[PDB]
Amino acid sequence: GHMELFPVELEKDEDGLGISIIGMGVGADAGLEKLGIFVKTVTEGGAAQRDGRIQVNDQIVEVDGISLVGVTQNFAATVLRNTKGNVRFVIGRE
Repeated sequence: GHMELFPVELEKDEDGLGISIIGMGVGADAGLEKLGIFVKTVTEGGAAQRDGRIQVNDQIVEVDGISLVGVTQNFAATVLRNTKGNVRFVIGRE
């Protein structure tokens, strides 16, 4: 396939996302080996799993324009915490 870097402007609740990430440096094998921040969990539905474009098996490339390409789970969890209702998840996946 092709790695689609896609923007997802999610319209979440006033709480936020209620999602979780996982920091696991991806041994991409290709040589690039990008950020290993995958989505760990998502809220039971909210508007995220009820949105449909975003998944719990995806990988956070850039949220809110913060470009967390190569960060730890601390950084990433912070980003997905700092978010509000309207979030621009620029996730990229094949």
